Amino acid sequence: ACSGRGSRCPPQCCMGLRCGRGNPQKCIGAHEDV
Repeated sequence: ACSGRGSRCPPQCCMGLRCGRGNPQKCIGAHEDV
C-alpha cells in the first residue's frame, strides 16, 4: 500500500502526494499549494 502525508517513499506516495525529499524524507501533497 502507498505512503500517506507523513511517510516517505516507497511505498510510493498515494494519489495526490509526491515524495518530499529531506531528512527524514516524507511525502507531501502535489495539489497542496498552501
